[PDB]
Amino acid sequence: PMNNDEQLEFLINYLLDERSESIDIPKTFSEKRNLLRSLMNMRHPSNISEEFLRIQDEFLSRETANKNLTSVEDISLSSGKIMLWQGDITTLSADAIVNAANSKLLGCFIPMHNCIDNIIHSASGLQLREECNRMIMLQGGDEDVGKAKITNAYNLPSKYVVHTVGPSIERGMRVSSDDVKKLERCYNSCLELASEYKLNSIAFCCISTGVFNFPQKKAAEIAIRTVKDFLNSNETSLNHIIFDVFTDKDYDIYKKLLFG
Ligand SMILES: [Zn+2]
Repeated sequence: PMNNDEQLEFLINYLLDERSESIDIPKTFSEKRNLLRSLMNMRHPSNISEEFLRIQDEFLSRETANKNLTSVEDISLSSGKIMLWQGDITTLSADAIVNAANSKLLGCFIPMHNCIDNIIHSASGLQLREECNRMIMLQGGDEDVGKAKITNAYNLPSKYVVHTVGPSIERGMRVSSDDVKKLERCYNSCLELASEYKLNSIAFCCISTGVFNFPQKKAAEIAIRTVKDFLNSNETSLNHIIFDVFTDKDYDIYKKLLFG
């Protein structure tokens, strides 16, 4: 019964066999780990060995348990039902985390790319892309901006992942009212679906910032307002909405707006 390094070798070797190739297995653990992520990032969704899945799960679950995990009650920075936390969303045991997805909803196919979509899929497992693929098959095509779908979170410490597609801003364009309205719809759709599943806590990433080029201050102002308007006007199971920010800049913006 394999150790941690044998599990990692096994997973890498299986994915390389599937491609009919062979690179030289890197030296350092962290090199091989990055090879695994790349291989996972690129795998188009399809039937896969259950032996692989079992080993993937032991491997990724153990990785999850060796991170420093955060529970919702550990977050000290809060205003009523709203919380603000700077940290890695794959280490937060909210009922649901929000994935800022794209319209194909299969995650990120670019190896090592450090968008949240990539990071979430990398830590969750290949099953997340598969579950997403099925919801695409069933609806008969691509996901529109401003909606929300819920999946299992697999080897993350959260129970569910909620996938939403935000608007993108053309380079050098000002944000328009259409753009704002779409981003409000992302937040609301997430909040409504979480309410319908009776979740207690949900964590948002900064939807549409980064790759989709939405300006960070305006995005925050919209995220905060939409969440607040939703809480002020619905009876909801939700008691904790967490704004999970990764950058120092996002932290400073949300902090000033919520507490400053
Ligand atoms: Zn990406």
